[PDB]
Amino acid sequence: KIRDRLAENIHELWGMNKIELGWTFGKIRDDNKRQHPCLVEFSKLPETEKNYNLQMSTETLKTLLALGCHIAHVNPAAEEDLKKVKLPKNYMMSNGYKPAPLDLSDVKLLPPQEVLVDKLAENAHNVWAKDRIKQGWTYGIQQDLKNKRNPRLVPYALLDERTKKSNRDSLREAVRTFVGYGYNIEPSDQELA
Repeated sequence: KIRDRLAENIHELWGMNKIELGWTFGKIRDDNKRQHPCLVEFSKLPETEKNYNLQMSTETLKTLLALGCHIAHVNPAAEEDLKKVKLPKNYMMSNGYKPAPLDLSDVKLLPPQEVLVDKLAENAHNVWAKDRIKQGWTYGIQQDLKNKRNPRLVPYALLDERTKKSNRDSLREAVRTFVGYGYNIEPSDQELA
């Protein structure tokens, strides 16, 4: 069920951000007027976008579970206290689609949960790097399409600040979304190998 929630919420994070970038809504995709046909509600989303969001949430949940974290819905009452951010009129599109992000400004994460966010960012970086290497990409300062050179193909301790920061903030928002629905994100107790 939370897999059916975060996949919506990330799409919500996909919505208003495209409003901040200046994209408009239209039936035909066009980058000149910045019209994207996927700026609709999750029920009206196509099967490809819905499956992509579900697979992203599934991979995030599997990455969290592979660390031994115990996910349980111990306190559902916080879901009763969970609300959504009421965006102003400039976030309204031509079809009336207003994205509804969760009100997670009062949701705080533990420093162990921040360590979990950092580990999730490291795992996402490793997955992306392995996918690029499997496509024939190598390390290179100058990026060109013919030679397949990627400057970000580096150990995570030496990456760019903003490149790590954006993914860290996205996964922190995902963990806040997980906490706000009443799911406990405590890790495994067995860590003394």
